Amino acid sequence: GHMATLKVIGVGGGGNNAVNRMIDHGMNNVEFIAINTDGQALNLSKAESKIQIGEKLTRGLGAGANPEIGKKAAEESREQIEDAIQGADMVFVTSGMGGGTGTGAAPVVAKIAKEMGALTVGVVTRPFSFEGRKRQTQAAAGVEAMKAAVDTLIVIPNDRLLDIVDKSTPMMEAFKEADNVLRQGVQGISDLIAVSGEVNLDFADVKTIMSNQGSALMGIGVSSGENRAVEAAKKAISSPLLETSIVGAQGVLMNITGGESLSLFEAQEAADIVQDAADEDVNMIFGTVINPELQDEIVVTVIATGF
Ligand SMILES: Nc1nc2c(ncn2[C@@H]2O[C@H](COP(=O)(O)OP(=O)(O)O)[C@@H](O)[C@H]2O)c(=O)[nH]1
Ligand SMILES: NC(=O)c1c(F)ccc(OCc2cccc(Cl)c2)c1F
Ligand SMILES: [K+]
Repeated sequence: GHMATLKVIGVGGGGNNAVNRMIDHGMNNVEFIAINTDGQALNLSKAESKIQIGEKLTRGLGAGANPEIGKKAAEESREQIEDAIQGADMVFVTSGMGGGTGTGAAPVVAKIAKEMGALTVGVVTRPFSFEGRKRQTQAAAGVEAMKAAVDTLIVIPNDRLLDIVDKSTPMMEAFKEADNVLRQGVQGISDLIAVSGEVNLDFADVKTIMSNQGSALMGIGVSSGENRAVEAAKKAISSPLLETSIVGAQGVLMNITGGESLSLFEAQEAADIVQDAADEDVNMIFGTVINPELQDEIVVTVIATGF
């Protein structure tokens, strides 16, 4: 009876916004931690655990867009960060790259989590092009530092949100689409840990696919009716919001959930959709859950890594 301990850690403004909106949803058995220099924003966090970093350095303000201040702030507070991560088996570090606190502190937070043996996944945004080339260059250095500090990294270029809005779509509605990348990845692992599958996968399979593996994709597809299996598999690997596509994937963890009508043939169809993109020598871990509460709906979930 192994019950993996998951923690989601927001770092900086954007990261903690995403955590707050996640908490507004129904997320149980995940621990949320909020880390910021900005005391004003931190006080409005909904997370159980709040860590104000760098208070001596910033006097309670943010980092003023200076990543070196974010980095020093996280180092000043290393012990408080260690204490908050204690017990974690898996840590999601979420942050908006390009500012001061996220860019600088998020790699330190991820390094501490990995030092403590936790499976460490980064979920970060790149700035909009309209924020300017300098912010983009600063964010790019953050991404590289995250790569060197995490097991696996998911990068969401904010420019991709401009591909899914019309001219009137509210900004907050667009942000919720980016939030969903994190929410569905965390919820997917939670489901995998809690549910016993007819072909059962568990946290050790997640570790094999995600430990020290670079870029990652975490997707989910839901469909019904004819060709449901193919359509759900296509949805799970085709997010318009990710920087890393599934082409060339060297590891894949894949699960299909459906009712008692789930057929062997459609399991093959869904797996073939994913294989046709991945490397021919991909390490594929395939699972299946039969949820008789379901009727015609089928859910395909995919973790892809190794490029
Ligand atoms: N998608 C999304 N991006 C955000 C959000 N908040 C900030 N960003 C992006 O994150 C970058 C860093 O901003 P922020 O996190 O506030 O800076 P920091 O607190 O100094 O780390 C910005 O340049 C934006 O590109 C948010 O709520 N959603
Ligand atoms: N076969 C299982 O034990 C199982 C289960 F009983 C529930 C969920 C599972 O996978 C969820 C998942 C997979 C890939 C990506 C993501 Cl995000 C989520 C499973 F593999
Ligand atoms: K399971």
